[PDB]
Amino acid sequence: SFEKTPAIKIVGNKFFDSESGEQFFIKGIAYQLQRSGAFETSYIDALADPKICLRDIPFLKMLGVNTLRVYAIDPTKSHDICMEALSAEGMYVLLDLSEPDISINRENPSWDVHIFERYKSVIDAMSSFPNLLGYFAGNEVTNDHTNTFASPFVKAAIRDAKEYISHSNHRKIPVGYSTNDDAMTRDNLARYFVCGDVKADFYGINMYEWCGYSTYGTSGYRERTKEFEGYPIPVFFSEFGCNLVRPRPFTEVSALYGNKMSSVWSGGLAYMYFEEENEYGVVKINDNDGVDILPDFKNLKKEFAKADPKGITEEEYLTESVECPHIAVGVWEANEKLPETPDRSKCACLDEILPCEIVPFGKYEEYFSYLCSKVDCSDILANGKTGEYGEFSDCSVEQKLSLQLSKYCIGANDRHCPLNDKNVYFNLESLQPC
Ligand SMILES: OC[C@H]1O[C@@H](O[C@@H]2[C@@H](O)[C@H](O[C@@H]3[C@@H](O)[C@H](n4cc(COCc5ccccc5)nn4)O[C@H](CO)[C@H]3O)O[C@H](CO)[C@H]2O)[C@H](O)[C@@H](O)[C@@H]1O
Ligand SMILES: OC[C@H]1O[C@@H](O[C@@H]2[C@@H](O)[C@H](O[C@@H]3[C@@H](O)[C@H](O)O[C@H](CO)[C@H]3O)O[C@H](CO)[C@H]2O)[C@H](O)[C@@H](O)[C@@H]1O
Repeated sequence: SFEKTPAIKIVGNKFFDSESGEQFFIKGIAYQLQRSGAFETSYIDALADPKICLRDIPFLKMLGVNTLRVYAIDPTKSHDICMEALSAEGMYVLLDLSEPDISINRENPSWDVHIFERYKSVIDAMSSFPNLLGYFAGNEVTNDHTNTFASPFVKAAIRDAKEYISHSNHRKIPVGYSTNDDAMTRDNLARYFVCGDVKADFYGINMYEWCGYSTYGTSGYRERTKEFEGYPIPVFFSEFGCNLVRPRPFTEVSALYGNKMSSVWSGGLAYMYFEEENEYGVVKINDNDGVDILPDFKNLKKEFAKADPKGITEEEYLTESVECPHIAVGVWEANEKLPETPDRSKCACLDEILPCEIVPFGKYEEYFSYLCSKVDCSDILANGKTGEYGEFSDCSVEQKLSLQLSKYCIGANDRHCPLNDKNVYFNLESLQPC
């Protein structure tokens, strides 16, 4: 049963409970365990392990949260036990689609079949749960003025995740984005993710401006609130909780759910539940795997308990595309033109028909540098500044390298692929006459 968590929907720039019609405010906390050859995932999935999640939900109940942010799940595992247990306490989940080893690389951005398959796998694993609030299609991909050209790839991912969900039988769970708070890029990022024909469904900011006993005016919260007034999609703090002054008083919570900010922001999520040698936890898991409550816990609890955001209703709220930021060198370099939807069938054709292949199972930079001096690699390049995306730039890195290696076609016709490496092999399927 999911009776205590009706699905949340979006109308305009606010979240609403689909049954009651009351505005939904996120009162959240991040919930994600870390690890301190390859028979286990690098990330830990607490929502796939009942002994972990059922230990912590009682403490999450005491905190008074209605939402968790989860950064990584293992889509091959079941999550029904933990998601139902969360639902029984009225708790929702915001979930990143990416994971540390399968994300849009801000240093070399691509939007390809490998990353898209990850996103699809998470969507298909988690979309049956009414308490899945929303998906993040990226987290702080562009994070300063040197990598703004990564953002078109994130917008493509938003578009394609939304389209995949639309064409599925699933509930149309919204897909948004989580950004950082770099002064020189933040305004352009916010506009970019609602500009043109593709829009984020909601916008999370990882917000650490309020440290210690600050105020609405002095923290920067007032200027942020004025900046986001009239923003066309729901906006909230996807992280908060500056730890400069400890124990964290969390007095930002009073501002966030007060009358000035509650008309603009849809709440936020504290970072985070677990203490991981970083002074950001509200609990520490001891050597006996038990929960030890830390000094921050009582302050966050008291602040969430006192918070009482005066929202509006769905019916009372109900009673011209925005221009993308212009390009300026060294400032904003995200083209409005987005890469195409990654095509698994076209890229799977390369696995079938190419004479020379390379298995995945340092070498990429060396072999791309080598091969792209011998053949034209334009067809696998993707440029988010200029909006030029090669025909096969949506294929996996190994497919891309295999294409260039095959482009063999020297013309010896002797099944000897022109690259010395154990991962290189001649594909016998290429001989069989998409
Ligand atoms: O796309 C982009 C990239 O994404 C990286 O992967 C990120 C990965 O870096 C990110 O890590 C977050 C991480 O960003 C987040 N976090 C929060 C904090 C608190 O920050 C305090 C702080 C705040 C401001 C200033 C100083 C300090 N520190 N880390 O913590 C959670 C849980 O502990 C981590 O899962 O999680 C995302 C979702 O799983 C991944 O997509 C990739 O590794 C990579 O190649 C790819 O360029
Ligand atoms: O500079 C790049 C960096 O920006 C970070 O966001 C900053 C905030 O960290 C900063 O917060 C200040 C507090 O640290 C300080 O104690 O109080 C003052 C107000 O009295 C705060 O301004 O504020 C600036 C301007 O709003 C933000 O840009 C990002 O979190 C980080 O991702 C980025 O690398």
